[PDB]
Amino acid sequence: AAQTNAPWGLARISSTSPGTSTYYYDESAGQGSCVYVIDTGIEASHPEFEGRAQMVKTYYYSSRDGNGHGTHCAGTVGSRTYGVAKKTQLFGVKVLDDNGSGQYSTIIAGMDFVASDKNNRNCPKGVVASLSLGGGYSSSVNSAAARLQSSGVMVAVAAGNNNADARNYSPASEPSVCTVGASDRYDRRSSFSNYGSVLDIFGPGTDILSTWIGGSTRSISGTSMATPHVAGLAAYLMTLGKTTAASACRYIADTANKGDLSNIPFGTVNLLAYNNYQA
Repeated sequence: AAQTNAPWGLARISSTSPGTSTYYYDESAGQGSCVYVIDTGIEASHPEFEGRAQMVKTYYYSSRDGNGHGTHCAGTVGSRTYGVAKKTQLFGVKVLDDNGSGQYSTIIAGMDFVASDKNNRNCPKGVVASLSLGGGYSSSVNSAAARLQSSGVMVAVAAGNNNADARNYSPASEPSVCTVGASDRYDRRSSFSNYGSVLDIFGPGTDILSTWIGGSTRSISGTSMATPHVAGLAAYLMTLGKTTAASACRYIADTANKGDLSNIPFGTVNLLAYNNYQA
């Protein structure tokens, strides 16, 4: 399948070169997979989600996304126009308040929630979790992410936006999950992207158009935007049967575009997520 005039990041993940604008992908499109977006919520009523999104858990007075961040990330995973995996099922877990903030204890509870809640959902092709959040190093936060991964969920986490080594941030620094840095449309490391040996992969993160609250759209930047590209890619590849939740991060690294990014610090992987789709 071909989506013309796609957001640059979608085009990038199906291309061996920057500078194109059509997204190519197998029409299975992540059908039969599920992606949890652990964030500020999801505006599931947005036309872009087509009834495939739903809130399953909140730790606050509403499950509604009063911020936009979670809706934007969910859109990059799986919206019809802005999403990588256009037929996946999206499940929202609201661990962040409408200012985008959340306590680590709540975030940990949300991760353990997903590890159990997947047993209440129909995801025959597999389960992914997208975590566009983080703070300073916490062994307890890292352990929660490790448990979620161990339970059979492909965990993708943002590297962080400090232009610093991600070893000092959580859950970015957990070795067993997939830690995602950000790139721009010219294949440069995004100016704010964290780096370091703990990164597994880069995805598009600068000037990413996606869904927003109020049935709208906007373009914003962050490792929060790169992470759902990778989460959606994992769901798409799992639906194709090419990989599993336990092996998807390694598979994405195996099949990535290699050596094409600029300003990658010595010792950080130079790997850009790529779907390897041959139309």
